[PDB]
Amino acid sequence: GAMDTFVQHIKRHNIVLKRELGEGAFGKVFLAECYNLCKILVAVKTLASDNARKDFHREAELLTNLQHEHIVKFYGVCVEGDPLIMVFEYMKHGDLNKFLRAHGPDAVLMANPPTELTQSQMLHIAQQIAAGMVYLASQHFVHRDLATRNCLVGENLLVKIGDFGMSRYSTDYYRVGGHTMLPIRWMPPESIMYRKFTTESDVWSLGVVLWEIFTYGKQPWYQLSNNEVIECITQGRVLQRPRTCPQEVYELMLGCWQREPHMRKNIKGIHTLLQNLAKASPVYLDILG
Ligand SMILES: NC(=O)/N=c1\s[nH]c(S[C@@H]2CCCCc3ccccc32)c1C(N)=O
Repeated sequence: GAMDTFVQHIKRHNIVLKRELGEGAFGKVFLAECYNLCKILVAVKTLASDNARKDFHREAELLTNLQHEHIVKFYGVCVEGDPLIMVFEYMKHGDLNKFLRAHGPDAVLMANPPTELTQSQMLHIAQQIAAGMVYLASQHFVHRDLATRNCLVGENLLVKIGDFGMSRYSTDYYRVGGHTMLPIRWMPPESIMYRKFTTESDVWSLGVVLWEIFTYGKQPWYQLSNNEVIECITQGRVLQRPRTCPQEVYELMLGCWQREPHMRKNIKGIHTLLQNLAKASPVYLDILG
């Protein structure tokens, strides 16, 4: 919408912080009640400097414009006091990495047990992330940090992409050149070596996300140290085919993992394939935690 261009400002008295949400990796995030927005449950992210407030509104102006069925909904801001507030939709089931691990074979055994994530459910998660990435490419927006830890799960296995690497570093990040914290395990050779981030580097990251989904949230290249990870990526080595991954899906991953960016599969093509596989293997089983 044209109207989304403009940042929605919310009154402080219409926000009631209820409890903490996440650990968290995104700083202090709260579960809150939001009145006269249409009351609803929301997620609140907090931020206290002339330049930092300038970047806050810049970030708010970017987030307001990115609106899609598979992008975490940005509701607006509250700049009435300290700290500054960012309001997002509440995603009941939290981060996708935690969700994948909670529905893994180990979680089923070491458990009222949870249900093991099925191949049909994996494909359903995959097509939704691919849909959100198709939208970002259409808006000429480069995420730069696509990973399951940056995706959120809602009701009816609804999955949405978020964060976009804005602000925020765990073991999933490496200090590239001793200067910038970057997610090396999810990055192609050109992003590690030259810090070139494009729609094509996001395609590589989507391939790694597909590997994360099919391995129940395992860390990519888990057997390796950070230096070994960079060596494998730059040399042209690939992640192994997951046990539960069909050959068709692994070949899609290989298409994302082409060494040169111009050789990688197009985002529209990746989404169309995942959409067709998910439609042919639909979700119908009960999902327990
Ligand atoms: N259940 C549960 O843990 N939900 C949580 S945890 N963190 C959040 S917002 C977080 C940071 C703000 C940008 C949006 C965003 C986008 C992707 C990942 C995290 C975040 C929620 C929520 N939106 O529901």
